[PDB]
Amino acid sequence: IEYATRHRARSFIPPEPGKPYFIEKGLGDRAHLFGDLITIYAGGEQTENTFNFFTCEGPKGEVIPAHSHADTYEVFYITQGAVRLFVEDLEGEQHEKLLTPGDFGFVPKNCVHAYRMERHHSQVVGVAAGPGGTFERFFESLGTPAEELGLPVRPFVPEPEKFRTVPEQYDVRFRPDHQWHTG
Amino acid sequence: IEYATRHRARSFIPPEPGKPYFIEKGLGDRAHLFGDLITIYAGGEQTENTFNFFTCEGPKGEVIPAHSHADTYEVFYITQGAVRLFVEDLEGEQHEKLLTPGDFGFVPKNCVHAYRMERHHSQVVGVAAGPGGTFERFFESLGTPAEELGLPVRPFVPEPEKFRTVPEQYDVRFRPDHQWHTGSIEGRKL
Ligand code: NI
Ligand code: NI
Repeated sequence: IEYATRHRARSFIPPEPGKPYFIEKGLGDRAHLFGDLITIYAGGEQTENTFNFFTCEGPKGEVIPAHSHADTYEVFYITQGAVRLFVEDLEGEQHEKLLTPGDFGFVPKNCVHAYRMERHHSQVVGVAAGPGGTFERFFESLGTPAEELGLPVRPFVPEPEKFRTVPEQYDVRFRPDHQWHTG
Repeated sequence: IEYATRHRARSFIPPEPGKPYFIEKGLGDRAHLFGDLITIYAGGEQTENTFNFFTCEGPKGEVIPAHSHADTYEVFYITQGAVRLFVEDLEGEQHEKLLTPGDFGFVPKNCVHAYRMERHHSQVVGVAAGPGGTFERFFESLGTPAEELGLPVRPFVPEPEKFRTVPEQYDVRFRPDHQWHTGSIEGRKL
């Protein structure tokens, strides 16, 4: 039922590829990054580095700021609350949409994107992968792994040195000068 | 807003790779296979044939019979109702689990699997992919694409012809003569 893996002393994901498994609600590998809880149910180890499966949940007003991925495609499927997704296409045209549970957003590689959770404890199902493989361990590497359940009581704010080195390692480029005009 | 694609007259999936998009609840490309409605939000064309994203929903008691995928890994993430997932590992050990919303099941390649919807209008989020590519257009191939919304009124029955033509073009081998020994399903128990 419980396993030890390269990522956690205690996990419900098995260390060996090829093994079927089940995980109850909430019990994937957990990470905190600012106010968000990220929960990983499958990683690249489970899929020969083809895809992953994770949830992100957070408090009202939590922002994932503008960033892009050079070799990763990313799915946003809302399961709780309401999440406003901002996207810029390759040509520079911007759009925003308030996604409610069961709605879907797709962000192709090199498209700048950001989102804001607009309800308390909103939750997004994410899959993010591409030719480059998968990068779900980005969140615990920039932020921190967590054993506790539920939202971080205090936001985990990464040290500037982490921002300097970690994001490029996981195909994340933040775009701090980006401006949204989607109104 | 809408688009004409390789798969549908009217789709909310852009035909051109590299384009961001949004789709509201229910309005992905739809397919019927027996009693179930499959709704595709992203396919291989969107991800350089890396992964896909779809939902499967259906009536109480609906069963997807035993099958396996030789190169495809499959995710079950329950969003509505309750779904019992049966899996046989590579050793032959079988397990079953009732998955409720928020719960997760994973089926590695070459593992025989089946599931049963145990509430009306249960719903699964699925990803089905692997080193060989992505699996999603299987449902409308064995079954039929659909324009209406909601569960099929009557089960769409594939012609038996399709059941050993269509399977191979996709990565699915049916196991009609598979026996479950886990209980909670017909079969001889442990
Ligand atoms: Ni992103
Ligand atoms: Ni399957």
